[PDB]
Amino acid sequence: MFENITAAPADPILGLADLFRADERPGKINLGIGVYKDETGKTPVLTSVKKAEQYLLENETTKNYLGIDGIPEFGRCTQELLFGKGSALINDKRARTAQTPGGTGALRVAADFLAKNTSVKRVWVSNPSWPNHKSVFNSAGLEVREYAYYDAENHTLDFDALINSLNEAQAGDVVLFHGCCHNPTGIDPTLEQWQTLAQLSVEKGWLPLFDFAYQGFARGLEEDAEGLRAFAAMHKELIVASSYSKNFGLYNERVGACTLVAADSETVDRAFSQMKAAIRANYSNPPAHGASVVATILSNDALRAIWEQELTDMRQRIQRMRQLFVNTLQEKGANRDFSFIIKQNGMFSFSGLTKEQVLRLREEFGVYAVASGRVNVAGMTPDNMAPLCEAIVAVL
Amino acid sequence: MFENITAAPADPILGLADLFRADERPGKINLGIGVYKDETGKTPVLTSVKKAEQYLLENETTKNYLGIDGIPEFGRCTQELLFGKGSALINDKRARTAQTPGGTGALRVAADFLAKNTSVKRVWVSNPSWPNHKSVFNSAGLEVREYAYYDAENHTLDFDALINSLNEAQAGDVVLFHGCCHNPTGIDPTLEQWQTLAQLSVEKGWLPLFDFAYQGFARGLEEDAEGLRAFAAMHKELIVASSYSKNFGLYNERVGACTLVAADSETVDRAFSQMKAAIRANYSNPPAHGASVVATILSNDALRAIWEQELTDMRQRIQRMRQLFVNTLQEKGANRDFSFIIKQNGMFSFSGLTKEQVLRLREEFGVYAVASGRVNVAGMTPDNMAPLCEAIVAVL
Ligand SMILES: Cc1ncc(COP(=O)(O)O)c(CNc2csc(C(=O)O)c2)c1O
Ligand SMILES: Cc1ncc(COP(=O)(O)O)c(CNc2csc(C(=O)O)c2)c1O
Repeated sequence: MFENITAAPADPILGLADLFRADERPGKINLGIGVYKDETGKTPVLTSVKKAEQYLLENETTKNYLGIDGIPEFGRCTQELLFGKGSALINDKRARTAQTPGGTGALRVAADFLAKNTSVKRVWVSNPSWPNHKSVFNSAGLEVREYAYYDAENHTLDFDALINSLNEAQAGDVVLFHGCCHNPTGIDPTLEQWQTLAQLSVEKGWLPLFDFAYQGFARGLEEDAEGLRAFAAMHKELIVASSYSKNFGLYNERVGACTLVAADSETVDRAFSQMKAAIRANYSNPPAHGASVVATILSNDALRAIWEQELTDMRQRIQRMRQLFVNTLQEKGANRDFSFIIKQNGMFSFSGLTKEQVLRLREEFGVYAVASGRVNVAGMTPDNMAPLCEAIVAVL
Repeated sequence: MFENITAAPADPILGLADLFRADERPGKINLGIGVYKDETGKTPVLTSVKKAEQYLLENETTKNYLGIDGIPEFGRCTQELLFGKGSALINDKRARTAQTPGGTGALRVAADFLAKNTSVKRVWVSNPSWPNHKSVFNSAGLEVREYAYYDAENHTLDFDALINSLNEAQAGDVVLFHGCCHNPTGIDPTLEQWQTLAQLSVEKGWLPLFDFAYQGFARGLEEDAEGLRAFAAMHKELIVASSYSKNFGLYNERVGACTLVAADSETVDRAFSQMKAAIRANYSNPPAHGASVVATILSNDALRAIWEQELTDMRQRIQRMRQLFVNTLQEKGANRDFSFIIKQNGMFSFSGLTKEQVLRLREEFGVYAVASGRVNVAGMTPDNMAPLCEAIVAVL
């Protein structure tokens, strides 16, 4: 049965990772990492999370299965984060949330739900996007089409090209939007651009699918949800796949949410019954530990305040690195405009380097980024900035 | 998009659960539960698990993502449990294990892997089985066909009927076997019957899929793997979906494994690359907490000994309840042979009651089982046995 199976395309993440590992050189630098790192180059467990985990160890009396949609408090806190306390969406009971194994799990549950229960055949994704989007939707039998996004000349959102591309989208197609901190570009629509897109989506009959993996990493929790909320104000229906992997530092505990919104409570409950069926046939019910940590923190004033500050600290360190990168490149004699880096949001940006410059950086200088030239600004520290920038200047 | 969606068939588990909840009566009894309960009617966190969780709280320094296939130690310990220390399968590097979100996750990963990478179109499942098997395989686009299993007259394995049914299975079909503690019947093949099935499967070209959710609950860890090991001795290829939900009491942490076996290391590695692709497009990588608890326990002599005894205690309490049930039914004047209950393995048995007797038990006596008459023997206690049995006698 297995003798003729073709190997999966080689894992570029493992990577990357393996080549970085094997590199004998000082002072090698990894900007290809997917996770947040602090100023010491570590990805520690958040203090709020450790406190929550201690509480759970002390207080949990069973590991009995959660419901298919997971911890109710988790769902409520999630909806509040997404839509705002006192949202009409929430008051009108138009939203249902399933706790899922990560944002990826939320995307797959959405995909399976759509493939099995609706006429959706096609999902529109930005060019570029997170490479796993295509894999996830294709796995559910959905076609993926790309829309223009990145102005490679100006390092900005090519809004005209985006709108032009999306004209080929038919009524009943899904359009995927990154809520904030677009991956890989860090380029997000302005609020006005979100409002234009929201209006257009209603007119064209698109089903919006928001992917929210970085809430809090651009400007702040509420500010980062403005785009979603602009859509939510205009649409009867949408889906949000969110993740707590980066903003709680809970990567390996697999904590995310799939939130379904419909015109009213009867309709969302009916649709959600099929989303739960989709979950039941996949992993049955979701993993408690990470989601319980999130619910414990979000629902406690003390823990929530500690967590919010920890998230603020991450957001701010990333901003400081964006600034330090631009200043240091100028001071190492780059003699080119990198100001776009200051304006971009979240851990990721395109450096504007070509695939060959990126390969050169890896081979000659032991500086590691992904082929598109995307770099994780959180892999940067005050200590590694000067060598990093000297290497980049050298390949310009 | 959502206005015309048909509701999923009503959840019979929630159930059941809700009706039991709402019942005003003493002394209501729930034999429809899916989990183990102790003599006090609780499903506590195992002491070995609490000790492991304390260790992890103390020692974990990151929540950085696991690899797609999860914790390496977990995979190694899993393979040892399944195949035995010093298994040729292990020595020859013929097996690869992905840590998954529960046994259900392992079954879905197997299903997706098979649907996408092989000519498999059909999975053979016992009549009866766990109702979610059909849902999981159908979700991946695989047809499910049933084979005869339960001799409703004799409360035994209808081996002749089983073999006859499975003659309709074509070469290249998957045949699902419950490793031990068949759900719902508690009726398992004898070792000789397993050996006959292993020979037949080779001859007919079936791909065996073992579902192992109850290792340790029949006779013991090694004894319960005899069937699997008989197949493993005969086959180049097989898949095992295992779960640690019941034997570690880790239900809600979603801890299982999908183990792929092929003729040699080159072939299994190549095939496993596509199993990892299947995982990546589903939930990306698996939840650490539960699997880390399992790996911590299994790989430490002290914790493993505590856990093994806890599992033994569960196994033995279930056996004592099977015995007490049969004795108490006789002493309440049932006047019918229930000896089959003593011989059956694990938490579940068919009582031999009809769907209407089961409904009567619920409505008139507040005793709750599933419609097929399956009962969870672990819902039985010395304290509730007499009323339970008086109710059953009353509906005979
Ligand atoms: C756009 C987008 N969508 C979904 C996800 C899924 O988050 P989790 O599955 O980790 O919760 C993520 C985060 N997962 C991720 C891990 S490394 C990475 C990267 O681009 O380097 C991304 C994301 O960036
Ligand atoms: C035959 C079989 N296959 C797979 C599973 C999956 O185990 P987890 O997904 O819970 O790890 C299980 C256990 N899941 C389960 C929860 S309640 C239940 C029942 O029949 O009542 C079964 C099983 O009995």
